[PDB]
Amino acid sequence: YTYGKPFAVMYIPRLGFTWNKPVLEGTGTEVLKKGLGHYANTARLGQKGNFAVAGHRRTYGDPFKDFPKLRHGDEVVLTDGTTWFTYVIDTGPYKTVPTDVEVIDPVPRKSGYEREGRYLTLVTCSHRLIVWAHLDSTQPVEAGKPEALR
Repeated sequence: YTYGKPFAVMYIPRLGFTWNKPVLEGTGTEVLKKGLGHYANTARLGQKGNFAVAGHRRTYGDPFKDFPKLRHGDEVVLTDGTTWFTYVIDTGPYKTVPTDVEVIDPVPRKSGYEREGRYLTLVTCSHRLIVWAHLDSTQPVEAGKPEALR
């Protein structure tokens, strides 16, 4: 993925039917003004590992303003232009310290996962809030939107 450029769009039905945010490569301060940022050392969308994404709560469009509303079972849906990826939240929102970098590792100790999978993590940018999800389904964009976004 090209640094600082959008590569996907995220949808989270819990945060509103019209909530829709670009996901850009990187988590530098300039990237996060434009949208959500993918931690560039973490897995690509859909891949084994942990696809981790940061976003602001109170500045720059406030994409994660209502993060505390997220629940177990809520869907996080992304498109890369070819495939729709539906992730389902298993754990969180969890409050933690900014020093806790472990939360974006491939199998995070605090996620509850005890094995390799295809995970996603959302992070808010002086505590952080975290949710962890796993990949539930995929379908082609050529076939239409997934259930969750109708």
